[PDB]
Amino acid sequence: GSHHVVPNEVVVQRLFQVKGRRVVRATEVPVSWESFKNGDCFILDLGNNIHQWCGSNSNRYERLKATQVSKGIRDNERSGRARVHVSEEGTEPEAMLQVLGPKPALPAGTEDT
Ligand SMILES: [Ca+2]
Ligand SMILES: [Ca+2]
Ligand SMILES: [Cl-]
Ligand SMILES: [Cl-]
Repeated sequence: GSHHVVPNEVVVQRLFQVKGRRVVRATEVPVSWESFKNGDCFILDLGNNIHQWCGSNSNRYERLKATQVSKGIRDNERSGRARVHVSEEGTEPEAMLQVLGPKPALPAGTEDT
């Protein structure tokens, strides 16, 4: 047509919360800094790139599991064809700030149960 004014679709994005005391679960949550808590880990899946983030008060078990979830998306869902970027509070890649916007101060979240 003569005039193309409708925005194109952008790549699907997902965010997982990686949380637990010793039984650690990955739960899909809304893609927003409001999902983030400094007590847990988060996996921001941007398709060809996956951002693995752990908070300063995340526990060992969560950090281990975050590695498994990112690798698992890459390997089981992307056929190995994706880049994992590991970051932490305050070291987030620009690509993650582009998606989530400027980073606010983050709360601790709920104790793991
Ligand atoms: Ca936690
Ligand atoms: Ca705790
Ligand atoms: Cl056209
Ligand atoms: Cl990177």
